[PDB]
Amino acid sequence: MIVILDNGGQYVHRIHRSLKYIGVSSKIVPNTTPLEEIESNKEVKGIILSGGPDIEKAKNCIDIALNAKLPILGICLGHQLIALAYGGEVGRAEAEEYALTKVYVDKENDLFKNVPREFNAWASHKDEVKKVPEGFEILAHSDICQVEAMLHKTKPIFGVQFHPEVAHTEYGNEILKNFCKVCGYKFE
Repeated sequence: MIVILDNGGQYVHRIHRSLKYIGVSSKIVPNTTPLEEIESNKEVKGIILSGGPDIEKAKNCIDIALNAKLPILGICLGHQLIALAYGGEVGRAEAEEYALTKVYVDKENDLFKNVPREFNAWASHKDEVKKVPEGFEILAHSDICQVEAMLHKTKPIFGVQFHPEVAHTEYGNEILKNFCKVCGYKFE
């Protein structure tokens, strides 16, 4: 099962529905749910930090990102919070607007397996990762965003700037399935 921290964004239920659609159970929990409380249930195979408006009211995500012994996928805000947690930088970039963005996949990684090196993702660029944390690498970029995706090189932690959980993201379910694979799910 995948635990979804609700950071307040409006696509949180889409994450549940997208996971379920590929046959993965998930549970939406307040973003103030302690790490120890999430990890107390061995059914929890991984954590998704959802999108949301305010990085200050998602502070608890920083502890989870740093100290969880489970795989983590941060989505938009979640991606930014992982960056902060590991000493990266984030800031305002473009202007708030959801647009189909052409995303280029820069290297072979588990997150983008069976995803074309070029695909259209549903994204806002209100904010972005400005400096990638020490020990992380860039997985993907667009013409307006240098860090559309990243991973921790030595921990199973992933960030995506865009929303794979909306139907408008090409291969968005494949990207969720790939995360679930790292969490020990198989899709044969």
